[PDB]
Amino acid sequence: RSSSYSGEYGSGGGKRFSHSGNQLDGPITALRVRVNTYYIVGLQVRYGKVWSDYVGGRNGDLEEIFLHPGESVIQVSGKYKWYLKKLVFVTDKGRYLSFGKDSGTSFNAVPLHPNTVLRFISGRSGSLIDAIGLHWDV
Ligand SMILES: C[C@@H](O[C@H]1O[C@H](CO)[C@@H](O)[C@H](O)[C@@H]1O)[C@H](N)C(=O)O
Ligand SMILES: [Cl-]
Ligand SMILES: [Cl-]
Repeated sequence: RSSSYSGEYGSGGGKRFSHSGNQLDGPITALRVRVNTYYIVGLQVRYGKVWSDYVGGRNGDLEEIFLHPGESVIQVSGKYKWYLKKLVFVTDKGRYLSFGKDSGTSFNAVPLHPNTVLRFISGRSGSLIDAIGLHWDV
């Protein structure tokens, strides 16, 4: 078994979402995070050349970061209360892609199995991001 799951980080509000089928389009190539004053509003992840369907609300500013070719996320940390507040994506190229506000319950996600990276994300959303889950695989 190479696959592993980190989470669920957050509360049980909003509605379930999963990017489980999105991993077929390719590896994670870019990240979109909408963030307001306190919370993380929305999430959107680019798998290969295809962007996922947007999950979350509209009340916030969009932040977009493209990843280098062959660069994959190897650690995910962040903070939350009832809703997700912070996200930091650590890549194998030694980059720390930080989004959101530095306040709340901390978490630090690492892959359980050898040589595995972040392949897709899941969680709960509504008008904000209620919870996030990290899925690791080869
Ligand atoms: C307060 C908020 O409610 C929506 O968004 C939250 C956070 O994403 C969810 O927990 C709720 O289930 C709901 O979808 C809106 N401002 C609202 O009043 O609808
Ligand atoms: Cl699960
Ligand atoms: Cl697209």
